[PDB]
Amino acid sequence: MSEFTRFEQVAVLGTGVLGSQIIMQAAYHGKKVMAYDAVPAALEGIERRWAWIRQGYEADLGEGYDPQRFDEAIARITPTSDLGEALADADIVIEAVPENLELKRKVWAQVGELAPATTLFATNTSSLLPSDFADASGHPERFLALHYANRIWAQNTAEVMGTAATSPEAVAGALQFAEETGMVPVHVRKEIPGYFLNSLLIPWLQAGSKLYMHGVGNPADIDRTWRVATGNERGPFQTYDIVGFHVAANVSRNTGVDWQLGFAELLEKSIAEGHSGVADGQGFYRYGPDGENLGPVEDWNLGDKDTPLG
Amino acid sequence: MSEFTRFEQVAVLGTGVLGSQIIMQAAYHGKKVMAYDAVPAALEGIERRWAWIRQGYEADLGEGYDPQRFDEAIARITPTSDLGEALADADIVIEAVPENLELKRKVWAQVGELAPATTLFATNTSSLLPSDFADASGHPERFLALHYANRIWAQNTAEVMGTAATSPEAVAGALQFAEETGMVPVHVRKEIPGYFLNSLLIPWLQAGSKLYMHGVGNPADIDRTWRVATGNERGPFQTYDIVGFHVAANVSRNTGVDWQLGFAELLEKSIAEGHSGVADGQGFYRYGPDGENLGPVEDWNLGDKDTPLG
Repeated sequence: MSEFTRFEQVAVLGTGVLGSQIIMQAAYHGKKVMAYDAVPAALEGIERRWAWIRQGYEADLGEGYDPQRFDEAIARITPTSDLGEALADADIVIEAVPENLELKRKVWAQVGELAPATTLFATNTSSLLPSDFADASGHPERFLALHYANRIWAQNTAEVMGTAATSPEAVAGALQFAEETGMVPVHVRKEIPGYFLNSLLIPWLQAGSKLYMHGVGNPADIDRTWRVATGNERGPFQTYDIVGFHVAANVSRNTGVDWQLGFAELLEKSIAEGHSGVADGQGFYRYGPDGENLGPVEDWNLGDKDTPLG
Repeated sequence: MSEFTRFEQVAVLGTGVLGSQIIMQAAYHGKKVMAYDAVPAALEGIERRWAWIRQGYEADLGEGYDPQRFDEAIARITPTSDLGEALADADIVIEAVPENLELKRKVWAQVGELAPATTLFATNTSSLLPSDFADASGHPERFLALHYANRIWAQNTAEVMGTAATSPEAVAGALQFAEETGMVPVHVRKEIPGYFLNSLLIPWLQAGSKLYMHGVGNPADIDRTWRVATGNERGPFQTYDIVGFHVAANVSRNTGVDWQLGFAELLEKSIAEGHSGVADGQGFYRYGPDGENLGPVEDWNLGDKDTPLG
């Protein structure tokens, strides 16, 4: 029989903010990586992203971060705009291209035609159902979702979710890959939109931002209540800061709900001021170079206004 | 003018699970407490609650637990079945009686007639809107809600939520009272059913148990994913263990949703075996005498079954 147990060569499709984190995560664990992107400009300035991840790593991993390891990881990364080359020796493909269905189908048709028959196919999608484009690959039995969070070095969940077609060997292989790349692997046993992480996070974040937008409390009040009453360390607005404002704005905008559109507008105004989250050192909270919380940003607070808008 | 700035005498209405916890919170912080109950058995067996509260204090407060202080706190509590005696010198009344609207209104009518004109009125309701029975006290301007969590010595949040009639001075007094009884006080600036805590908790726990009941993952997988990805220490099922299966099964039955009924029926089976959560040392997880988590309990795990019922 056939069973994906060897993961020495990795192909990652797309070199964006998540793509590059995924690439570095595999490279930093001693795996050769073809960093594929169709846009040459993105390839050319990829050193920018190794430096940013590098500063993320050091500030969060403490002693798990070895600058010699990071350089060897960089040296194991081969950027390329040739799909055939990216796939030629690939044991696993991790597609992380934009969340547009027609773009997924087109890239996956090419991957199924170019990649070896023994290659595990994985998508990182957060906004589409994997079974909605698994057929475009030509091999849905080897096709699953492998889902990450943000700043994956620190928040190293890997959620493996097959479709109805995905073989158990494929599920096991993807969970093995996650284990070999420093991740905490979990098996999402049915195909659902939000996996585990986003199924919990979306209702929680929504409720948090609803209380703020309706003038019921300040971000720090909501987070503190959550921390103290549940014994947790990070509440909704500390979590927004880690998710980052760009992704949070889009989600909030895609709801269609007025009050969530207001929330998105406030996040975008703060993106404009250079304050999009922990990656800028400021969002709802102020952060140092360590990533430590230096306290809440008071300009969010309601004061005596009814709501953040009025 | 009027401003509730002295809290020496406390009346707590109801000596149940939460009521007794509120009674001990105040007395442990140097306040005389009249512990009122119309049920003679609750009063005669009230030392049971002190001993159950004592164990929790010790297991969670660590160095903040002083057995001599606990004794002086017990000696400051006066169990009584005379409402008039309970209220006679009361600076604040905290009503902790069952969540029945008619019973609320009747109790608060008696309180409004018997209490001093300077007494602050607070309810701890979790399932009713305070303005639905505020008028029954006759004095809605000094009537607000003061909302606790479970095991309040460790989960020491206090949410102060006025109605539209609540005066600011009453809000300030409720917040000062919480400050003087060892809580983290927050102001819920608009009357809403879920305060901060329950507003965030209910959709979170709902999504948690919905994943498990539909066979998408095991309790430990869902909690682990939440912990690692969000940087937190307690997932939804660690939280169910703390909230306790009795409350959890009730809120699940209250929705009327079939799968939540099934979840409640599983919680109730586990109650029958002596595993209702942390108070028993076991629920979704096993615990020690100190409250340490010793691992998930395997019986909830899906194994090869499609859902926890099949």
